[PDB]
Amino acid sequence: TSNSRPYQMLMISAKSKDALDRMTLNLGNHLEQNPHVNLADASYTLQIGRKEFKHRRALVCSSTQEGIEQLNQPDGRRVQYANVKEEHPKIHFLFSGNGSQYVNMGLELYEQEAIFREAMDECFAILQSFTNVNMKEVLYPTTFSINEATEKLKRMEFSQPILFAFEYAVAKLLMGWGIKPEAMIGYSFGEYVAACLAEVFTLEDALKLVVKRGQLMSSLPAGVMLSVPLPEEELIHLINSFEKEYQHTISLAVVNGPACIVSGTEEAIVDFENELKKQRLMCMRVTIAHSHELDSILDEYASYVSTLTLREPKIPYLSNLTGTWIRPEEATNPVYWVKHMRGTVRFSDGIQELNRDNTSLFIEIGPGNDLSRLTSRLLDYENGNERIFNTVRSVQQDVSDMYFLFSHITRMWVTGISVDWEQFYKDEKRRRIPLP
Repeated sequence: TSNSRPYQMLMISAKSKDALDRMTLNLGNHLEQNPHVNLADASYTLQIGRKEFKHRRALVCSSTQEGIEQLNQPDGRRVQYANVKEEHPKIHFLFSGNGSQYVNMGLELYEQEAIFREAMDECFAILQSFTNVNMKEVLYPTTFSINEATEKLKRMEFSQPILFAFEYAVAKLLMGWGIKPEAMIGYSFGEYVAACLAEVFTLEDALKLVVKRGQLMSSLPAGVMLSVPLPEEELIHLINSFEKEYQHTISLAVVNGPACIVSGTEEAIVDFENELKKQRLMCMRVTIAHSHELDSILDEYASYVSTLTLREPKIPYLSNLTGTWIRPEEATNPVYWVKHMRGTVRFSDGIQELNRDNTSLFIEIGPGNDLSRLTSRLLDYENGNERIFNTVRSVQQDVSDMYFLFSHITRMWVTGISVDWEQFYKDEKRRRIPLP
């Protein structure tokens, strides 16, 4: 209980950069001079009940020696620094869509963080109760080999509710640390998690809904998705001509600003790729849908959604169908959910609405490097990175999950996002100690 987390964030703030840098160097020297100081107590002393000033520096370490090395170089790029100009920034959660999930994603958070673990275990209990499947064995295998869990995570009736649960739990972890969204937006499937957090549906009904969505989609052959670097109005013209010249349908699946994603069967997409080649246009497959291929399951989906309870949102969020704020009467209409399945995802429109306040800050919930890069570019071509913060590493990134999360929380905090340290320390026994 006096034990602490395996990573520690050190927070320092001051009324000028000069004072901040002197304090940073003083703290480094103090830790070098007393190398047995309790690092968790030092971290706690710098956070708990503390006034936060506008020049801020923060870093992550896992040992006193690592903290010393960083503090001795205050302007080193391992360390985060910013001068807060907006003290109460708008915080937006951005929910990742399907496609980047992997076995054991978030494992260190499941192991270490009570808030996260509790949210995940609630989801696993609800899923087991109505599906009779233990989905924890797939996400965090303790009897299956990773090989077998990976194969089972490829089935949509598993991957969709698992991603949903994971993103829900990440969001509850941040909210449980006092990081609350002023507004939200999902990329495609991510809208379902936004809606649950806005209390459009209960966690139980959301989990039933996404299991049903996954089950229905499992009956569909995989099609293909294709990125085309032209704006919406141009894709509309290309698709219209294509459908009249070939005997195939192409759906405009996603609008991402100056580029769009289209989708269809392999046959349709190969013909479309041929037409693009005739027009000497770039394209690239990006298959991971939102298309004509869903039409045969929509009636059944509509019927199911009609059985759930839908309520008006309590946190505002963007609609992927309309590209603007969801209306109360839209969220509560079962037909909205059916249309959302079939319809174009107006992602760039939603991001443009949020970016009307160009000091707003975005936290990506769930894994997805491509989505983070796209969003950054839509916020600001040179400097969008400074306003987006991630939560989960990509499958191939060999980095600790808690390290990755805390690296981004240190960035959030220096940029002006407050953390409820009382909740952060709710399961530890810490003491304030003397510091320079």
